[PDB]
Amino acid sequence: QLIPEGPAKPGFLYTIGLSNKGMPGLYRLELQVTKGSGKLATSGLWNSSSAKEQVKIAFDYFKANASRISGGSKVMEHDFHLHVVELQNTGPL
Amino acid sequence: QGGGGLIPEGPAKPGFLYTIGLSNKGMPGLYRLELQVTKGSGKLATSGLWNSSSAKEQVKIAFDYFKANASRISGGSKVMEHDFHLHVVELQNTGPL
Repeated sequence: QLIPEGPAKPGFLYTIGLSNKGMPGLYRLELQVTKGSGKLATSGLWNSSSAKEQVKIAFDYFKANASRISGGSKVMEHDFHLHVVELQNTGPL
Repeated sequence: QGGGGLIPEGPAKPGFLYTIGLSNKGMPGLYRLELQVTKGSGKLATSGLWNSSSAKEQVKIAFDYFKANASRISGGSKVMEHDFHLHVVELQNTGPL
């Protein structure tokens, strides 16, 4: 057992960014959503505090601006687990 | 009909609201905005504006913002498939808003 055709499972995306070494790298982010209390779980972040805090600010904005995007879905009623998988062994994002 | 009873107690029907504005004479006045929504092509129709050109420009600006921000508000309702008519009712007779 990089990006297959067709829509992947929802919550799964690919982002690109310069690594700690400045080289571009492609990472795939996977989100699992269950019924919960708005908890945020993180994994695969290369234990990097910067990415952890970036995701924290993002989820803060998501809670603050949920009604504009979701059209009524409550973020606080679901728990989210987000994981990072590097596709090109370039380095941490 | 009524007369006085400016804002009745209880829930109004959807599309009807009340605002307060500075008319052409500068004295604050109450107005009622009534929106009639039917199946259509997103066309906007106006009535009760005292033929004020600035008021019609305001209506056009508001409907343009509604079209640009339909997704951020309705979350799936299509404005392009429904026509709206806005009627302005002046309940204190201060002047056009």
